[PDB]
Amino acid sequence: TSWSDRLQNAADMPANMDKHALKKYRREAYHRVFVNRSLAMEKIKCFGFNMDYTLAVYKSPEYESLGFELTVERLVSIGYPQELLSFAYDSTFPTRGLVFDTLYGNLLKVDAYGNLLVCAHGFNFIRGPETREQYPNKFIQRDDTERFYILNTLFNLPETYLLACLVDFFTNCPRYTSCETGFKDGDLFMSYRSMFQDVRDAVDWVHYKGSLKEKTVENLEKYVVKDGKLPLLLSRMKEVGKVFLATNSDYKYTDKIMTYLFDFPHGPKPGSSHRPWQSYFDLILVDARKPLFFGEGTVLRQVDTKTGKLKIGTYTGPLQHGIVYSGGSSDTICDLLGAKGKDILYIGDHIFGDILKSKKRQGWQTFLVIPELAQELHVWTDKSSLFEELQSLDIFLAELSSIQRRIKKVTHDMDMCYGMMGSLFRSGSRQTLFASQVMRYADLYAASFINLLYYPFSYLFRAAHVLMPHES
Amino acid sequence: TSWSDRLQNAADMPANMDKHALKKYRREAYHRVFVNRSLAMEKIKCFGFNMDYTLAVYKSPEYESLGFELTVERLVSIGYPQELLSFAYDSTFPTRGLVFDTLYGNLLKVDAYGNLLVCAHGFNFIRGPETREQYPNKFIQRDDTERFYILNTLFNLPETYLLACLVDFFTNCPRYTSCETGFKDGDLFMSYRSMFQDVRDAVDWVHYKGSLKEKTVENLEKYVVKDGKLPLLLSRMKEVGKVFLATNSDYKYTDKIMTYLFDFPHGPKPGSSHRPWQSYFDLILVDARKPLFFGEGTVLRQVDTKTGKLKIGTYTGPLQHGIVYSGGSSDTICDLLGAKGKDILYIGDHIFGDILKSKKRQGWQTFLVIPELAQELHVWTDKSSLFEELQSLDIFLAELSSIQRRIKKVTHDMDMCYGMMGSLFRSGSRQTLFASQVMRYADLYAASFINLLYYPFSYLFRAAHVLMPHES
Amino acid sequence: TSWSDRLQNAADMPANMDKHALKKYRREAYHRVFVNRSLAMEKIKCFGFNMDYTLAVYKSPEYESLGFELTVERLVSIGYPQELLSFAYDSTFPTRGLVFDTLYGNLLKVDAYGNLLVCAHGFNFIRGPETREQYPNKFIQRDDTERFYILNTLFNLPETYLLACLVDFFTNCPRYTSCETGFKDGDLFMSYRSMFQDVRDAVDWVHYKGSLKEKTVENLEKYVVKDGKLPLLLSRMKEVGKVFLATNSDYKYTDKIMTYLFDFPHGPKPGSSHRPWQSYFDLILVDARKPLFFGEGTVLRQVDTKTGKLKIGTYTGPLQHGIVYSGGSSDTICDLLGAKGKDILYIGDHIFGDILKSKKRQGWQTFLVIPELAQELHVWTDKSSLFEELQSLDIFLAELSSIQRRIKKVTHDMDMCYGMMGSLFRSGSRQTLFASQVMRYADLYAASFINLLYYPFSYLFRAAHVLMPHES
Amino acid sequence: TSWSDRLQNAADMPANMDKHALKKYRREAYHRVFVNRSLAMEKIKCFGFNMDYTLAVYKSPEYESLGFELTVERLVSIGYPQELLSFAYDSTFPTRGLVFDTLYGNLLKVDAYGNLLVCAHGFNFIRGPETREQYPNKFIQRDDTERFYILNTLFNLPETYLLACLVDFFTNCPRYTSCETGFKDGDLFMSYRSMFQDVRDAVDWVHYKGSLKEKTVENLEKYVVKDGKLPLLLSRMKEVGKVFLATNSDYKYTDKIMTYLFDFPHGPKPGSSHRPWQSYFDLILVDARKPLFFGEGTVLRQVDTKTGKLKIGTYTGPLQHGIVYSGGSSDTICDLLGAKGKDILYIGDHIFGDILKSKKRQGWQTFLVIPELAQELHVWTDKSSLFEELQSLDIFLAELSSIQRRIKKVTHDMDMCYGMMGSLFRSGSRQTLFASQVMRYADLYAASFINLLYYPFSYLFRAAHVLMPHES
Ligand SMILES: Nc1ncnc2c1ncn2[C@H]1C[C@H](O)[C@@H](COP(=O)(O)OP(=O)(O)OP(=O)(O)O)O1
Ligand SMILES: Nc1ncnc2c1ncn2[C@H]1C[C@H](O)[C@@H](COP(=O)(O)OP(=O)(O)OP(=O)(O)O)O1
Ligand SMILES: Nc1ncnc2c1ncn2[C@H]1C[C@H](O)[C@@H](COP(=O)(O)OP(=O)(O)OP(=O)(O)O)O1
Ligand SMILES: Nc1ncnc2c1ncn2[C@H]1C[C@H](O)[C@@H](COP(=O)(O)OP(=O)(O)OP(=O)(O)O)O1
Ligand SMILES: [Mg+2]
Ligand SMILES: [Mg+2]
Ligand SMILES: [Mg+2]
Ligand SMILES: [Mg+2]
Repeated sequence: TSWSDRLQNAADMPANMDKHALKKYRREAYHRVFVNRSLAMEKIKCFGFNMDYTLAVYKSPEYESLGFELTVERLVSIGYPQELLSFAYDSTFPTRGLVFDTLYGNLLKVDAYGNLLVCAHGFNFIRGPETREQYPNKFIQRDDTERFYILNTLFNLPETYLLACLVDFFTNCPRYTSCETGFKDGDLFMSYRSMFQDVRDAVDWVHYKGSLKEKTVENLEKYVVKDGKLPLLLSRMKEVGKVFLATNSDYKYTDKIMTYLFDFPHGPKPGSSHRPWQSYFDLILVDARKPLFFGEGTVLRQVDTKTGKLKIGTYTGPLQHGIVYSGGSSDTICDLLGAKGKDILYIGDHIFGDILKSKKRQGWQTFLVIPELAQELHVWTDKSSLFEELQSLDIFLAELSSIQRRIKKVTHDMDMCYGMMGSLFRSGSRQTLFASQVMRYADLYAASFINLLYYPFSYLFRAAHVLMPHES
Repeated sequence: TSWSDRLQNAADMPANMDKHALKKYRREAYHRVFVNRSLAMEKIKCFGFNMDYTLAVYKSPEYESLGFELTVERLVSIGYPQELLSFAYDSTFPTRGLVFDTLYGNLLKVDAYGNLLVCAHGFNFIRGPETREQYPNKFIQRDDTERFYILNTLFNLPETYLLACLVDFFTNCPRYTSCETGFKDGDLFMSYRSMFQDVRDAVDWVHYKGSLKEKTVENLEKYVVKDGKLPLLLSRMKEVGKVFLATNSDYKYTDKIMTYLFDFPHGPKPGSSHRPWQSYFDLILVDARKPLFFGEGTVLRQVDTKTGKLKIGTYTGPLQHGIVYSGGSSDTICDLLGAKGKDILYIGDHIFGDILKSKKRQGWQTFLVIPELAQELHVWTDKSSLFEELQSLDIFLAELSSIQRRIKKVTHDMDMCYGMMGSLFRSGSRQTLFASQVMRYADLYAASFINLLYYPFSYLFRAAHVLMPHES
Repeated sequence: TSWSDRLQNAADMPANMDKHALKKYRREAYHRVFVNRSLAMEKIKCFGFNMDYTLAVYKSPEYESLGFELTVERLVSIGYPQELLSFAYDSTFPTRGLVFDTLYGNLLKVDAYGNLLVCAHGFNFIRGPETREQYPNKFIQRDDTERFYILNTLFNLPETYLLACLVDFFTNCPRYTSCETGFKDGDLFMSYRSMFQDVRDAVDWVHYKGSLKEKTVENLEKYVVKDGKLPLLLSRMKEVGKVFLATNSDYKYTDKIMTYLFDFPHGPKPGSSHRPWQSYFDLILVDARKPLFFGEGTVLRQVDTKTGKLKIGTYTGPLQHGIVYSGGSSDTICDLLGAKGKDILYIGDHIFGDILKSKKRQGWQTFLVIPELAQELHVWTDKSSLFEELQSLDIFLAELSSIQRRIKKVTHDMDMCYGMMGSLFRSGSRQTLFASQVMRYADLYAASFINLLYYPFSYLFRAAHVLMPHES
Repeated sequence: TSWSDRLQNAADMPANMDKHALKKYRREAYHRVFVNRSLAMEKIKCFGFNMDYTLAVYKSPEYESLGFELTVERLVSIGYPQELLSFAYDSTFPTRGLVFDTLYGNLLKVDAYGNLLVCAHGFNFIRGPETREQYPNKFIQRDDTERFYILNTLFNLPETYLLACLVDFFTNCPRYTSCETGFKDGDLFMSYRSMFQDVRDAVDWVHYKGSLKEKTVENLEKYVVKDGKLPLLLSRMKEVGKVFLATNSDYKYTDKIMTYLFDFPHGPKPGSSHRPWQSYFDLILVDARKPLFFGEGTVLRQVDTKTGKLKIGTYTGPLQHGIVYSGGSSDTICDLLGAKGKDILYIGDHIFGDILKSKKRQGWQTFLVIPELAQELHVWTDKSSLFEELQSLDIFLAELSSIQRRIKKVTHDMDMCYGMMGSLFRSGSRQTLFASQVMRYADLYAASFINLLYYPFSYLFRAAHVLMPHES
């Protein structure tokens, strides 16, 4: 059972909009919206979306596996060894939000301070004492962006696994000699940095020049979660405010995917006339180039929706019915919709490019979709005895080293329930960078934005006020 | 009763080192060390200090008043109007950590997200509706460092007040015409940005070229808190680890101030031989240039301690007894003391330059001194009925607008107990940027670092583990 | 008769290597090497080449016309209007080295100081008085690289003409309104800057992603000058020094073009065995990325010459027989050939990327190929009575305004003999930027590098010493 | 006889303004204006000046010696060794325009291409073969501004000599060990780069914080050339155009120096009323900050001429009688005087900051003052047999190595007639960087701007037109 199996199972159920049923449903963690800061929904005047991994949630592990295969094939076609063709995607290895250290070729799971929680070199998980040669303070400067790359999105899952596959391969293939910063093959030296760059380039290439989009659109039922409740929720949002789309994808791809998401023999409700996906938006903007979108952005262009090409010139006109925009900036949305930032709830899956940036640069209110939560919540509840034991052990230890061996063991067994790289949100009792960023920048979060359907228009989402230690 | 009166009253008391007395003393909030993240003191191998406003806590409001007067005098001497000489420092106006908006000439108190909590134009406190012309989303991009200046340190208190004095003066003096971004005096236009720069330049000048240091050292009892417990605590630290000083000040000034701080007719304890201040440090580093110190730093130099001048050349030698360093980097400390970052507890008063930077760049453990806490804690406890009422009102309102007028009123009355700009840490129920940064980057904090004297060597400082909303 | 007709006519003649015949031949300006600074050929130890427009001189106007057509087709395919398909390349319009002003949409011919010599808006040549609204000092800041683009190479001839075609089109098409900085088409505004960028992007696209290379290689006799004397001269160079190729082109294309250039039923001389083109080089380097090549360059890679793909990794080995390099830096050449800069004669056609940069950054000796000289020399000699009249008029005027109308007229008639944009090297008595840069950075220059064949190994190229006015 | 002795001897002579006398006088090279590009004086509408070393020509070697002494004293006061006090300025060592190589501690005299003409390490002049270890291609990348510093102005003569003194001292003092990039003194390493920076800082300090200005103004007759013909020429300029001053110096110093320059018991002519120096200018601008002045510049300020302080605010008014400006940009001059660049003749002594920048950035016409020419012209004429022999030897050698030993010897004997670093303009037959820059950027040049007095208002300065080798 993947997290997308969980999402599609809930997608298959029609909405029971009876008030009491809705209240009952949203008690379950799976259908809940979680609250980091209080938010009065009555004050939201605009609902903003992105498409990829928010409206269009790609099925797992099929879509990751497709991306992986195509990226591998691209590396082989540019000269990587034939053995890469024996690799096969393994969904049990990667967790999202890991950091690739391009100097030493390690995948690192870190906390908000850059402290090391896990370190894997290829598939070798390096124990604490042995990480000290390379990380003498068990720490990285995680904003040293020339050295460290943060794998934030679900699109980064294939490369997360591939990086580990490649380090493992070169390490164990006697044609190469392993060095601290890369591999020697006679008079050729491949640094981990250059290897990483090749992987990144190949992933970009697969998406923008290769066959990934074409292979996705030829089998949308295999690759994309589909939910009759989507048009219902968007139609309801439009009854109380404005609705917009700001996507990094292009118009041709957006139109294919969105047409699929709205392809039912009805509109918002069974029995209602089907309506084109575009009719659900007051403003549609493609090629957004987030995160630059939230600063200077790019020139505002108009899409010719017949051809899918941009009209020539910068668009200087007003918001009009049927127009589709390309590029621009977050100021375009505000200006054209007559909104200030706090009037907007932006619904994103990219912790950096959607959530952190809209919050910090523009003061937008935020909703983070975290698809893996659909399955992490099941693990959390099913294995809760392990976390609770860990908690008791931490308490007992603090109440002034056999206990320390036990803490490592329980931490490991708990973490393995999630995958080889553990929970998205923690390793044992230590929170991840990703968890910290979710708490700090996402006002609301959930396994799916669909969970807003279970709360009324006027709902006041509440979080407890925070007190400093000296105020308690 | 200023916060420095509180600190000096506690300074005047000799240490009662009986175990039970120490435990009893540190129960009181005034003598407590507060904990944001757990910290095992047994693991600290080095104790690091800065001097200004940490070891040498300048008395208030005398020292602020001196800085203010000298800065005013410098502005007049470069051509500002004679009316400035009628200004007098008012300690009830400024709170630390405000942001000066150089575009519109406002002092702003903001939360961690850049939301406006207070906005004052000169001495006019601008109500919420009226801030909307200049701040349509009641928000600033607080990292837009070309526009906004964050007044982080106690050295910034005089300029905080002076900026407000100047805006008030020019606004109400009929020689000038008030414009959105500055003042017109015939064919001269003074922007708030250029005014701010003149103030900043004059404060720097007073410190580095003018008479502030000379006037301070000629009356140290008036200007600097002095505590017989200082040598005691430093001597105890040196029994269990290494002790270092990294100060932005120069050696001549450092030697004058430190000699004063250690000028008692005894050493660590009454009855013990007096020892020179330098004997309390394994490493002494001046001209540190924090925050650059925590990145590339500057060339390591050696001070000639006879002359107070730098020896010519970069110092390439080892740590030796009696040597004093100048410049260098945080790596100098680690290398020469044989320490890794987590072995170090750095004791600072500069939330940005000492605490945030050492934590984020180097993974040092941190202790933030907050001198104002010595008096804010008294207000917090004495006026607790007001905060508690505010809390109940927030609860009652949330449990689904006469109440909203009451929330504004109680928020205002509470805030005024601290000063015209409120508590360092909050406005009503909203936490400040400074509070957020204290919680995020300072592992420990207190009104004085002296409060470490009341905890044993082995102490385990404990903070509760943090859970995400979906983990609760 | 195009300049390439002249070059191919001389190419068709076999070499008569008799000493007296060679001396006689090199007296004619067409077969001469011209000298800006003295150069002792005996001191040259390495001869360096580029390929495009040096070894491989594309035929004119056929190749320009092909580039033009394909660029037009690309613009139409991305949404430019269908009328562009009626454009046809006109070799009589563009001269090389013009500056496009992206603010006002003008092609400018300037001197070394940025003084305006010609200004054309579309096909409207703007008289002096009328240029003053846009250029009040008849001057541009020609290093303001964000505004001005210098069209240095023969590859830039199609876009030179196309830019003028586009400004003319939009100006005269009543669908658009002409503004100072671009064109309005309803709610779309196309700046001259964005138009320019589209043209530049389309030219790049045609070369790197489109069909230009494929169409060139399918008819090499139509598109590329071929000369049996090439292998002869390169073989002679190799008898007295080392020979290298540093080309911005890729290996696959290089191999196709070079194989064509050496495809004769003989090697260096008639009667000799044919040898592969690679055998004529001690070092072959592709993907050079000049001008970056002459600074930091890029990582040194090795080409797999079977596949045409790069081997994975940086190449750390020595110079070996049969190896082909990719990327690297000018230091690669020096290190691997055991050369210092003054030992190298680099033979280039790019005044900036080959000549100025190798001279200024590395102190290489330089030879500039200027293919248009093959026809400009004919005009210069045939119309010499016009220049001589201009000279006499300048003299007579200086010897203290009917004469000034005559100077404009004669200047215009002279310039028109070269084309609508005049000589590469001057407008009337004023030298162009290009001329100045040739004199300043090219030690030697000629219509073809083949002209070195007519000078012996030991030749001392001589230029007169320069004296300052006060030294004369 | 120094160059300033020559200038003051000519200064002492009253002007004979008879037409025939003026024509006769300007035939002599000493009183001539030299012409790099033709310039019609009738077209000049504004005459612009700088003060230091143009209007105010400091006497030599007295002023250099003063600067040297004060700089030495400053270095000793910050910790340099006492032996520096034994140094004494030697005017026979430095020539202007040398390059200090901060890596290897050499003074270099280079041509326009960065080729080495002379290399001195301290006072050791390094022969050609021995320069090859450090400069393998006898070349530097002279725009590598982090490594190389170009000593352009007469203010740089003291530091030119001091740098050589210091390298010599440390090299020969057995307390220090000489290394490739600096000197070791036990555990202190002084790089040539840090030494250079100390010298540069000390020269700045002497000028802006120390006693140089005060010592100059207390003995102006010792330190500043004074000429009754100055007011005459400026008065004549004002009869036919506008006159402005743009100086990097401050108003207080400018007023002292200018008052001295105009302190005669007459105005322009004997018998005429004395007039204040300010009356000779339509526009007076101080604190110009050239070269930044010719780009963005700084905020335009107004000087209070009573106090010498800046009025507070940016000056937004028109040009008015008696106003004095500070900061601004070259656009300030043009706007306020109603001039375009080619209407302006700017008279400067700084080849980079006055001449190159005004020409290249703004298209101003230029006049370079070169005070040393007043004595170099005497050497040039007196030792002309040596240059002529060198010329004949170059000719004879070229007409196909005993001759090469003779060329080195004659080159050396010629160069020594100018000083140990040779002529400003050449070493033997090779022109210097400075010479090249004079020819390229200075339209006119002379030993003094006073030489304009000897040419009528309408004069047409003529230079021969330049032809390319293929045009001859
Ligand atoms: N999730 C992320 N992915 C990629 N880059 C990130 C991410 N979070 C932060 N950064 C980058 C942007 C900045 O260059 C740098 C500063 O990060 P840091 O200050 O440590 O984190 P933060 O949570 O305070 O966010 P911010 O970066 O916006 O300040 O790190
Ligand atoms: N207290 C402060 N004083 C001055 N500048 C600050 C302060 N805090 C942050 N900055 C600056 C440094 C960066 O340019 C920018 C980024 O800040 P921001 O990311 O919002 O805060 P933060 O608490 O995440 O710290 P950081 O700046 O280190 O990421 O703001
Ligand atoms: N032919 C050219 N093509 C493109 N850019 C040029 C060319 N010549 C010079 N530049 C650019 C590089 C620099 O940014 C800037 C400085 O030019 P400038 O100093 O005026 O010319 P130059 O002949 O002295 O060469 P250089 O640029 O190398 O100094 O202009
Ligand atoms: N006389 C000088 N003094 C200081 N810097 C100089 C001087 N001449 C040139 N430069 C600097 C400015 C640029 O960074 C760099 C480029 O110089 P270069 O192109 O070789 O000389 P140039 O005579 O063509 O002038 P420019 O620098 O303006 O292009 O060198
Ligand atoms: Mg997305
Ligand atoms: Mg401090
Ligand atoms: Mg080429
Ligand atoms: Mg000057």
